[PDB]
Amino acid sequence: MNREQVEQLKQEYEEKGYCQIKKIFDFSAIKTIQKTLDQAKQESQISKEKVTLKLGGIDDIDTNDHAYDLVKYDFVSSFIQEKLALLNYITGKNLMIMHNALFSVEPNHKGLPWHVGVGSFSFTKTEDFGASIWIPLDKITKEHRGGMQYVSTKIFPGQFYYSVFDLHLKNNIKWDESQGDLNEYVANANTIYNKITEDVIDYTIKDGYEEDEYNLGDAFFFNKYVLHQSVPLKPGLHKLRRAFVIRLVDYDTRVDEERLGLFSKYSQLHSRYYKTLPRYNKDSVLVMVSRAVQKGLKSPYLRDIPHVQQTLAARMAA
Amino acid sequence: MNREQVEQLKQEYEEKGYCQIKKIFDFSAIKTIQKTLDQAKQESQISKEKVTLKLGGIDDIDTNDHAYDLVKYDFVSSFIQEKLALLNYITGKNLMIMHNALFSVEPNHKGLPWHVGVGSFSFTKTEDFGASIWIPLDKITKEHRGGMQYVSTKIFPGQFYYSVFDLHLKNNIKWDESQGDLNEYVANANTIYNKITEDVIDYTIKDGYEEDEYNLGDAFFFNKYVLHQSVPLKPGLHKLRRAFVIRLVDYDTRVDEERLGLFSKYSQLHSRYYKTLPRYNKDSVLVMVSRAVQKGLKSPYLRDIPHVQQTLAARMAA
Ligand SMILES: O=C(O)CCC(=O)C(=O)O
Ligand SMILES: O=C(O)CCC(=O)C(=O)O
Ligand SMILES: [Cl-]
Ligand SMILES: [Cl-]
Ligand SMILES: [Fe+3]
Ligand SMILES: [Fe+3]
Repeated sequence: MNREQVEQLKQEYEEKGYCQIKKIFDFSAIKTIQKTLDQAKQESQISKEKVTLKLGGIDDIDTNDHAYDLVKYDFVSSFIQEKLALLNYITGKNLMIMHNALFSVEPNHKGLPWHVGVGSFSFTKTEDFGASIWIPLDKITKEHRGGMQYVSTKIFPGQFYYSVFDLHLKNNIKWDESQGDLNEYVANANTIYNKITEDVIDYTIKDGYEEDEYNLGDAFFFNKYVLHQSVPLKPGLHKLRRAFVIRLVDYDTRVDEERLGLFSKYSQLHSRYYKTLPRYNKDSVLVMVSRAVQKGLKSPYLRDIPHVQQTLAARMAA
Repeated sequence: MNREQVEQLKQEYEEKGYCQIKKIFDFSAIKTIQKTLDQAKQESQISKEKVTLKLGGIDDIDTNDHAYDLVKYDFVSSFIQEKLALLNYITGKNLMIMHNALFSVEPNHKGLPWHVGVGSFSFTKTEDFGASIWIPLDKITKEHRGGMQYVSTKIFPGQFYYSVFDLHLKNNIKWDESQGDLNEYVANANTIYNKITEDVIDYTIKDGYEEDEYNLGDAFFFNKYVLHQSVPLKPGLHKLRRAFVIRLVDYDTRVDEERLGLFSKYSQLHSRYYKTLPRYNKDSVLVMVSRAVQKGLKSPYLRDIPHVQQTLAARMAA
């Protein structure tokens, strides 16, 4: 790239925990992502419960598509691997491609509320590294928005939010028939997590968030402590706005068996009460890790999971 | 000591972040502490503002004595140094004696509310080590209580509370004449810190806290992530109940210039508005560190502060 720009990127990420990277993908790569995800999406039937659970059972998710791991690591490296070098440099970390998600919003919807990636990076240790590349597949303009807002970690160091979220999950799991409807129990529980409403976030952050326009080819890179949300899409430009998101960890990132257990139990409890049948795309990263854990782990590191170890070269820089 | 007991102590601290240590001081040491603190206390005139600020300006402190560093490090090592070995072993850390406090409560007062030592260990980095020895100078019984309650870090990992508190301090410091009375501004600000009320703590913790009886000679040892509070003293046993508290850090504990600055600014702002004159006992640890910082620091470590480095032997195990 420019070199001068690359240094500004590194600089900005070091200050904020994020950076918008303009023109990182070529239009041809975008079109390939669009078509491929469009095909993958037509094939499977997906529900709102796994994104709801991921953000703690709060049920304020207003998104159209919430699909995890529709495509595999190989399709992803095929356009991401050549970029890992720039990201490794920006973060001073060695990145491995892991899991992905597709989100979309229709006009006049809130999409996802303010969050940090405690749901996305649930099966990994809080203090270990995690970051995301958010690739919008429909243009984000000043006039129609529909993109994201995001807050410098200088303003909102999101690492503390993980404990708060774990305390809340722990409460979820203490639910009882006596309690009444599970979802209402979770949403009204007097947990610290529930106290942190949008007004509170607003008062905390003020105007310190940033919202940027994106042309196809641009992406947003951010670590898992960055507080962020979807912005509503105004009608008249896109019927729907999609974004494809790649989750990356560090070579040394470790599994967190304890949170993984909390999520499973909560998921289990929710499916049992609501009589639902959670579907996971074959080769979903979460499923793969749960099995390795259920068998018992030899190593703490994600890299030493058998499927990962075998496919490691494709997951990392050349 | 017993050896079998010492292993239970180590075990318990590893689980909970705390342990009650029975009969660690002899009655003679206690009487010496009583007399010495009684003398030191008669001499100086102390206000409620520095404990109020330390817990974020909330003004729910209901204690009689809130005095910091009434005595010096040498008087403290004279009864503490011989115990550092047991504490170093329990925590697997090398402890340095640093600063101290005297708290007392009259019958039917709430003393201090639930807190973690973000006020006590304000000038040190969050992730660096801090712990306290709480030495009650008046007997704590099942019938009159007046002691403390405390929560396992397994139940409430208090490290997250430090960020929450720092976000709140940052808000304190954005106060304006336009805002109105500073204390009311701080107490009503819609900060995450203010959302975490007693009801919320109660809902989070449940009955998971522990309250123990203490005879003179017993003490409570706890790290700075442990959530704890004063319990009311029922009348008819003591006119007043005192406790002397020693704060310890690790040999490798570092100064946090940023929080130190926040506290100073907030303190400054509060004194300016209320026309108050903060007094600090000569050789207060906070004052000593502020000067070293204001001069500019050569090293990040507390040990490398000049006064500390000179007096290091007395601060550490033999
Ligand atoms: O695409 C969106 O609106 C939200 C995406 C998101 O939260 C993420 O990629 O982590
Ligand atoms: O003595 C009391 O009631 C409270 C003491 C306290 O909070 C401490 O020693 O950290
Ligand atoms: Cl996320
Ligand atoms: Cl404390
Ligand atoms: Fe997200
Ligand atoms: Fe305390």
